[PDB]
Amino acid sequence: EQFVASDYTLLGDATDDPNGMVDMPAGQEPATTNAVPSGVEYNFLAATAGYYTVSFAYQNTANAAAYEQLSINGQNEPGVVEFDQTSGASTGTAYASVYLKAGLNSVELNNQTTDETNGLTPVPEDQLQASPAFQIGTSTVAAGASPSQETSAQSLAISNQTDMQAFVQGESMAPKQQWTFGPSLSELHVGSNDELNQLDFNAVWFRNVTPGQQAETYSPYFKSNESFDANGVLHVNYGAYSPTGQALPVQIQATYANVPNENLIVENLSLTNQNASGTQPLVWDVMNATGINPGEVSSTTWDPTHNAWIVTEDQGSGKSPLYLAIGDYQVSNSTHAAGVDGVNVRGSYSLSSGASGNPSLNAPDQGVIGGFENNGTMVGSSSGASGTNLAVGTTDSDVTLNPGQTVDLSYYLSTATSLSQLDANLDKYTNTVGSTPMTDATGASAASSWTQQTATAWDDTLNQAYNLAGSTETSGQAATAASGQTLDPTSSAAAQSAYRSSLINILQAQSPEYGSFMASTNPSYEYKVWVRDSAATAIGLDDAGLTQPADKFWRWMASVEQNGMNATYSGNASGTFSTNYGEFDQNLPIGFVAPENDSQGLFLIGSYRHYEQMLSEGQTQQAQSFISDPTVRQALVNSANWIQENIGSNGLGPADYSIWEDMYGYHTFTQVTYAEGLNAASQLASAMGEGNQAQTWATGAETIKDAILRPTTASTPGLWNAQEGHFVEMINQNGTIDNTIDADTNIAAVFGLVSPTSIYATENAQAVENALTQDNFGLSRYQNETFYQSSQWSPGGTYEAQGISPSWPQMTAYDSIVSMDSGNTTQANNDLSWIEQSYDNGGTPPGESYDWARGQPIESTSSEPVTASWYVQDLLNSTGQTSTLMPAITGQSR
Amino acid sequence: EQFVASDYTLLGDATDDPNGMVDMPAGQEPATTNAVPSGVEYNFLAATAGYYTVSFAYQNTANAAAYEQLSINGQNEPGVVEFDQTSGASTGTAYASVYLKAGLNSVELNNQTTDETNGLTPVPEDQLQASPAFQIGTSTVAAGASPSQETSAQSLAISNQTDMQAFVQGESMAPKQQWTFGPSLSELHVGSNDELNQLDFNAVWFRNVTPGQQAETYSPYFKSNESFDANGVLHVNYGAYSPTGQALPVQIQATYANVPNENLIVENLSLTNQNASGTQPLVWDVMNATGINPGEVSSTTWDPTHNAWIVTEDQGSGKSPLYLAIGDYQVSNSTHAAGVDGVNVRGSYSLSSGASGNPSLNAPDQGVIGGFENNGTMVGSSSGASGTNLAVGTTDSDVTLNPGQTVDLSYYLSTATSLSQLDANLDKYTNTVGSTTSSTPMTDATGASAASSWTQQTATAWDDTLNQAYNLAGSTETSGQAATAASGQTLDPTSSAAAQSAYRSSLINILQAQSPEYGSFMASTNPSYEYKVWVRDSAATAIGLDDAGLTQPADKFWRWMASVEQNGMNATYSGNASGTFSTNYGEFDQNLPIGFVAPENDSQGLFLIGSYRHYEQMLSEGQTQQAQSFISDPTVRQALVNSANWIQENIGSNGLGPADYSIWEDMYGYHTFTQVTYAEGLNAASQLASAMGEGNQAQTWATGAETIKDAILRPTTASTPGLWNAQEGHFVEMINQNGTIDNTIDADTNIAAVFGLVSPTSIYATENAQAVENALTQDNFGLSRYQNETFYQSSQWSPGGTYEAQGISPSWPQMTAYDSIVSMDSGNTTQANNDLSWIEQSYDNGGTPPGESYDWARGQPIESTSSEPVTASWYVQDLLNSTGQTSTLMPAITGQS
Ligand SMILES: C[C@H]1O[C@H](O[C@H]2[C@H](O)[C@@H](O)[C@@H](O[C@H]3[C@H](O)[C@@H](O)[C@@H](O)O[C@@H]3CO)O[C@@H]2CO)[C@H](O)[C@@H](O)[C@@H]1N[C@H]1C=C(CO)[C@@H](O)[C@H](O)[C@H]1O
Ligand SMILES: C[C@H]1O[C@H](O[C@H]2[C@H](O)[C@@H](O)[C@@H](O[C@H]3[C@H](O)[C@@H](O)[C@@H](O)O[C@@H]3CO)O[C@@H]2CO)[C@H](O)[C@@H](O)[C@@H]1N[C@H]1C=C(CO)[C@@H](O)[C@H](O)[C@H]1O
Repeated sequence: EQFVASDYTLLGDATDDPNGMVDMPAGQEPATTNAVPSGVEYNFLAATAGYYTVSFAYQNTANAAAYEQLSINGQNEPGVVEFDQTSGASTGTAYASVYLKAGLNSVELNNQTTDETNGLTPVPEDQLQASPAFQIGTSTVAAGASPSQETSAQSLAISNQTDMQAFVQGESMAPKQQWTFGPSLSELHVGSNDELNQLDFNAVWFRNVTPGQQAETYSPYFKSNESFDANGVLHVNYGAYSPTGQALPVQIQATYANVPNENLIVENLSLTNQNASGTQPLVWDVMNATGINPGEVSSTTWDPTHNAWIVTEDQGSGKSPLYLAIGDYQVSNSTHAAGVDGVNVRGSYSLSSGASGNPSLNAPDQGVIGGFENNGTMVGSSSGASGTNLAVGTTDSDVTLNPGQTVDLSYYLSTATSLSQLDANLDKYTNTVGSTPMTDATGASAASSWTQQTATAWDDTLNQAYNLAGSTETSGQAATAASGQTLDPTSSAAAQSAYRSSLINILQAQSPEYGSFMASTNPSYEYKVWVRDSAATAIGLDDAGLTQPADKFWRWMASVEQNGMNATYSGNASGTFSTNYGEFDQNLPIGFVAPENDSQGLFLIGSYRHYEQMLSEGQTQQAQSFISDPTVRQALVNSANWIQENIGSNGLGPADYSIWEDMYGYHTFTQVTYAEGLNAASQLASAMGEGNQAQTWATGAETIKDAILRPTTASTPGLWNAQEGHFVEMINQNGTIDNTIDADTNIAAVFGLVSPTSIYATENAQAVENALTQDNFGLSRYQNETFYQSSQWSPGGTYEAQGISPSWPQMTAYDSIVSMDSGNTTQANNDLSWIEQSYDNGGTPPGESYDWARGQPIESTSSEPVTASWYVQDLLNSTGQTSTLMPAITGQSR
Repeated sequence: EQFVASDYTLLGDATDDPNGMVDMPAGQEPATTNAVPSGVEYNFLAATAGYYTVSFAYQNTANAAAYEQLSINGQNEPGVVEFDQTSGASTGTAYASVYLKAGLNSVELNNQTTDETNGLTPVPEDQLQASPAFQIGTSTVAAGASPSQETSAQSLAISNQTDMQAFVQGESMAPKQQWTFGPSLSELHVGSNDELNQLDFNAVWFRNVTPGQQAETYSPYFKSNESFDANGVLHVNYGAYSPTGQALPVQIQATYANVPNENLIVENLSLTNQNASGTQPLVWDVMNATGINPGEVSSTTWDPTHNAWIVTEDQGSGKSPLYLAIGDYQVSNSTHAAGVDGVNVRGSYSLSSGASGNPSLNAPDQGVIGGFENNGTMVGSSSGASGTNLAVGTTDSDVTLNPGQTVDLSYYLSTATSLSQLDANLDKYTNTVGSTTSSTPMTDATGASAASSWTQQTATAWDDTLNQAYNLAGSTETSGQAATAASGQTLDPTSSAAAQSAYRSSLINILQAQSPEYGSFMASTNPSYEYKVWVRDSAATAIGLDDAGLTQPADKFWRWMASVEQNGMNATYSGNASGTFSTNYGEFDQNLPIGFVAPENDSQGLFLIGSYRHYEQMLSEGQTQQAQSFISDPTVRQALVNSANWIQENIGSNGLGPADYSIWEDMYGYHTFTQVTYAEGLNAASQLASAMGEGNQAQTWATGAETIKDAILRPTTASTPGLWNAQEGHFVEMINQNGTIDNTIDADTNIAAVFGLVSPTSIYATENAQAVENALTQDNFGLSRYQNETFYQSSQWSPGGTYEAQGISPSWPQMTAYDSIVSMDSGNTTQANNDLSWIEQSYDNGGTPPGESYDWARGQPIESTSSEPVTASWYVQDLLNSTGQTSTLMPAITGQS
């Protein structure tokens, strides 16, 4: 439904504008005598309760963001709606996802931004007070949740599925990041030497040289968002120039295309003059500049044929050098320079200083970048250069930007282990896909063709995945009901976007060499592999029918299992895993919290489900290949024997730190993975040539199950509080009960260790919903828990989440799964809508957490593949395309 | 269910105490690195969703209140739980009413007091940071809502039902009150000269003179609560001495008994040493001191027979003086002094200064009070004194207070128009009830018994009055009228203890706020609203009394309202023509119109509706002579007919009556609320037509009622707009002066369904009810008047000062009551009962009906207009409607008969 300006009730100093829009006044409503909110209100009739997206068309030509409080039914929504500076004469759209009641809902936008959680404002108070006067037009209310507008992922990886990962990062990746620089392509990891970051940065500078205007270089100090399209191409949308607070009158968009089964990254910059029709055309110079890893002694010569710098970069002791081409698809207006930066790009401007002034005006006229920042002329050699701190650049000059007419400028990166291979690459990548000196025409077409090939290649990969039942997806595998299930199609556009975004994001975060997943695409978690996260990630890919990349992961996990050579206790014996591994090595264990004994079970569960999934898709050769692989078979058997042998006299396996990694004891979560691990082992027994062990493992699975379900008040305590109707966190080392309600205890019902309709499942689910809910359907891990809030361990800095016990989409996912399975589809669908609005700008799966105080996903660990997986498991479970359930544990082998 | 200390999960620096209780740490959780909440948590299984009372046994031996954030299911409840200083070795109980979900609920108390609404903390930040270390014991979760613990009424009236009203007031009656002094009996209005406040104050000073301790006078600068018991006796419970922040080791309680059909006010002070058994007994001196109205030239002589100061107080030009006796029921150890205060009792200590020090230590050794404050010896004459600024006092000395042994000290007030009548009064009131006239000297024995007997007679007399009211169906009330269903209805009994307390408290509070001379109700018992009579409030109040079967005090009101109707002799427009009422009248005059917001045209209709319901109620109770007397009284009959003719004649071209300011008094236009009163007014007139000797007018008025009803229900999009938004499914606030629609959703539009102008099951009723619930709900079942409304918050008009309510659009129990009535009538009893529970926790400390508003940000009723009889009435209408003992519905408007 559409609400035009004339449908609004005006409040306070909100006035009608002669131009038909509404004038919103500057500033925050003070707590003074007769103070009233200024803004707009209207009423919307909701046919059914649930999530709707509320949008406002607006203009903001000031050099600061405006903030308004969204209020539904007189209740201030978490956080404030941000109205960012709009380019030239363009109209922006601000939007929020809100839970509406059935029937009439009041929708109000006002300057009452004065509420606090935990003594904090959702954005700094000084920015709420500096909120400038701006204009709003039409409001829209549409059915369905939308991703967070205000919070974007600020670090994402692009993979070629073979040997090359690049990271594209905004100017700030976490609140606590003191340095500012971006957006940029800042990391490059290639198979030949995967640990090494080949680059310092590859980034784009813009210079206005419009006749009659003050010439000025805009360096990479922009607010930005970034997200994948449906076809695996990464989009970066530029906002305000942070140092001046200006929306430049040109809209800047960049796409990065890492071409699968090639060695090419295409960068496409779209420049659109957003000034009114008939205004003086703008003229811009654009520099694409690359700093090589400063420590690596490197040399470069110009290649005039391919219009590229050819770099030889040393790789350290005893390793062959890497050869890189950094090219410019524009020829006629292109100049080139090699030498030094001439500036510290990460020491020129800090976001903390606000609109402190364009740092380009302070740059000395030295180096490739200093020169361009200073007067638009790169300083250095047009032939070549050599040393540490090597920099190269290409400038495209006198680019005419007419009102409303998009101009594309493209650049490229290729790597090879030999100059001869790089030259062959360059002949390929400076021409169209099918297809000597490159022209403006052949360059433009090459960039287009290879960008399109990226899209085609990712489409062919994602066509191995199931179509979402009821969606407009047709090119994938036929939507099929899983065992036990009935198809339950969804027409939800939000579900289709999130499903697609989730799959592409999981695959782009997978090591192309090794098959291990980055737990987070943000360096806050050091790109480390958590074996739990990756296992749970692969379970999701299998559910989605993506058995190939899943298979690559399961075989990797088998290969890195600890064989017990250096065993000192059960936690690192045969059949166990390191909590962490490196993302850029075949097998580099990294010391972290230990023991975590959930990985054994999840390995068995996921491998079992992977085997069965391949059989379900008729991939019988691939299934037989997997289960008969000596490494997989031995790894699975060792893990099974570990759980079986380490069952104690109380029927529980060893104490651990488990999923939250924060307390030692007999955790319900890990105990469930033990029981279901042995269940999985029993199921696989015959196929692993271990038929005689099937009954032992089935008995083991029942023994641990019976221990979990045993009352806490029994003579030998179990993990079930019968008095309160919920699982406990854990039994402590000394036999006392940690009675804390933990949303992760829904894992019992998720795997079907208890039936989802059992008293155990329904009572536990109700306890968790009752005690751990924030923002309607956000579930906390447990109460009085400060990770992302006060905790020093908070990866993005303290109070990134302001509300204690932040909401975790993974926990909301468990609730949705258990709710769906027990016939409560209302709760299941509300949960899915909630997870969809926990996603970041442009539909990127978020990190671990969501600040229920601010209505914002956490930036610092966006994006987290395991979160994407749990959404996919949740959604496909709700359409009956998967069942998260394992076979019932009975103590009988099949 | 009970949760002992050992059932708690301890958080942060909360520790087990060797003594079996839990040590809660000092201070507020800061916003610093690794900061964690300190406190306790446990889980409670609720069989059914709804309101429960959560209690904590505790001790606080510091000289500051402790505050904790109550958190249910990880959601901070509105405001903070206050843990006040505990006397000696006593154990206190802190409690909150909370909505629980079906199944498991987490109950947590912690120091995370850092949340803000509208940039404000629910108590001053410095007090949250100063929250001292204290100990908690057992927690209790009990089914049902309880009144607000933290907020008390701070001004209540006691009536003798004939000719005397006294006001008993705490040290502060509103946040904006800059002066501090109380508790006291501060106002006294007698029938002979009702406008005049006879007193400055009558108050009690306490002096510790315990051997071996530093002697010190505690003046009336105490935190206190006050509420009526079931029998119309007013209780004042003393808290901390504000100037030192100390809970004195003696628990002080005062009862005030204004004896009906007499001229006596008894003050009973209960002193209970709360120190441990076997500790040194304490010794106290107690002064009861009275300042006369300072402006009135007065004289006093001592009466040693009755042990009282006899005051002659001038009344102004052309009026005979009033005679007062201020007496001491203690004769042994009594001294007496007359003269001047010697101090400004309202300029000695301010609450704003915090624990600034005992102001008694700064008092000069001058005057009755200065002297007692200074060294325990009143300064003045033991014979008499004369002038302006007259003060008198009696001190009772060497009162021994043993651990746990309550000692009663009693004082008295009597007034008369002649010294001869005062002497007769004094013989009566210094002896036990039904004593033969004795003018012999009062002794310690006769005094103690007199105080007791006259206090008991107050209880008996109010019991006889309230026994004319219906027993609440399903309650333990038996001494009242038999619980009866209203015609066509079935009894729906309630075993709710909360309902019984609130019902009883509501009735006694309404009657204690009625003018004994005139029958008009004070809109508020708090001077913020100048004790003015709002004719709407009083009409709606009387409707509630009639529902409760209290037809006598209702009848006294309806006859008064008839008598003060404007006859139109000086009419300048429709708003003050024949059949209209002044928005305000004086509470201390027969007929003193007071200029306020005008016109308000809702009073005409409410007069007709309430008079109709009053007539029918008397018939229902077999009071046929009283019914016939009422409807045939020339004043009542003419007043009703004039109001009916006013509504009929003033129906405009759109079928709506004249524009007005209506119930909220804040906007001019064609308000749905007032239009409903027009339509139902004519309905009432039609019903009464034959009994008023106006049978020929019955059909005209019935047609009028239908005409206005049809206009209300006419769509806003019709060529001539009505008040029904068909697109959005709700009534609009009003049509504006210029014919535009004010589309604002207003909870008062539920009045249509309350009176049955639309059936409660109609699409109109259910859609409007849903719109109001959806848009105007705070704190689960609190309903705002309308959105973006700053009365009690930012508004300069806020009677208790700005931001008394921190949350914009405060919750109004009257609006929650309408929702409960409409919900019950449409079969949604869950919503109806949740609403009743919500109103019950909107009541003030000790079960006093609140004022108009409740701050949904702080979980506290507003102090500044506590208590408001109309709020009490709407709860009574709501409750009796839910038990089927009344129906708020009028006969269906059809246009027939
Ligand atoms: C990522 C992780 O962050 C937090 O973990 C911290 C631990 O709780 C601390 O106790 C501390 O562990 C250190 C030991 O104290 C020290 O003695 C030594 O053994 O080194 C340990 C590692 O530093 O420091 C940890 C932070 O580094 C937080 O408590 C925990 O919940 C977080 N875990 C989540 C993250 C991921 C990765 O995506 C998931 O795999 C988990 O399931 C999440 O729970
Ligand atoms: C008690 C009443 O207080 C508030 O009313 C204020 C009005 O909103 C203002 O308009 C202003 O009225 C003045 C006029 O502006 C002026 O032209 C002249 O007519 O004098 C008027 C007298 O001051 O000031 C008013 C306060 O003085 C508030 O808006 C309103 O809602 C309040 N009414 C409630 C109080 C009672 C008393 O129990 C009930 O009868 C009503 O139902 C409540 O609505």
